[PDB]
Amino acid sequence: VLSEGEWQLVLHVWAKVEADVAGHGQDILIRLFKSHPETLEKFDRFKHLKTEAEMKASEDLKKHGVTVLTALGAILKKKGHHEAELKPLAQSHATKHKIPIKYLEFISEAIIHVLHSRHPGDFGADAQGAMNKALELWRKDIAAKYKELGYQG
Ligand code: HEM
Repeated sequence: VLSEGEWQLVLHVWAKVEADVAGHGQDILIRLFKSHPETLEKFDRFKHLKTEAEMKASEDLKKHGVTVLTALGAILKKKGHHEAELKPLAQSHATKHKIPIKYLEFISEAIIHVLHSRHPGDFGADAQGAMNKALELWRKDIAAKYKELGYQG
């Protein structure tokens, strides 16, 4: 469980993310694909992008980044009371896209990296710890929902 103060640190940084959702999302997906190239293979619509510049120019990757961050943000804002937000995400990600939890770990590392890179002054050790705990809670709860659907990834 996170403390109220941990939630507040999470939400304080997230408000900085919301000043430029698209740009944060591009930076996070690009970092994910740079750091863990296997993850790009799950995206039929993006795996043809061969260079960082092509990835930045891609309207569809940028749109997808906003979709991703909007969903994550809606989950974080519920401060752990996220069943209704999380269920549909678990359904698609378990049964259609087939995203293992290790891949959710990789995108969590990309989120942390981008947030620190863009907001170091609002993303020191206590705020990083709080964000890591919020993302761990989300991954724990998504894994339980994966198993309820029969997916052991
Ligand atoms: C913070 C973590 C993530 C969030 C909040 C998230 C959110 C979303 C949302 C909202 C969609 C659109 C609706 C749906 O199909 O569920 C989506 C689609 C998708 N996600 Fe994720 N996602 C996350 C992580 C990942 C990761 C790590 C992968 C792959 C390594 C992945 C692969 C996909 C694929 C392949 C689609 C369909 C893309 C398309 O063709 O339109 N997701 N995701």
